[PDB]
Amino acid sequence: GIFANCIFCLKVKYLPQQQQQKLQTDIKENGGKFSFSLNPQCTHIILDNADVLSQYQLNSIQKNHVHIANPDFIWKSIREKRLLDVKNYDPYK
Repeated sequence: GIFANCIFCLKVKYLPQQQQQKLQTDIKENGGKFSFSLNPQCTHIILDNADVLSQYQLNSIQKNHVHIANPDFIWKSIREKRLLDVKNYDPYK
């Protein structure tokens, strides 16, 4: 699937539960994995609008080359059946 070899840290606790679950199944059904914790194996971190990252988390992200993206990155990649340009979905741009 389009998310093969992607490991997403999910920080989307302010989304409705149905959307959180749909994010998870969209990721799993398309070859990806997710965790709720940020670690060096994460390739991506998905961040809803209301969630924030500490300086520690930002330092880890930079160190491990983690891509910061909003939920639209997942939604739109699924909709277009193609992994999109994650750089177009960076809230911390």
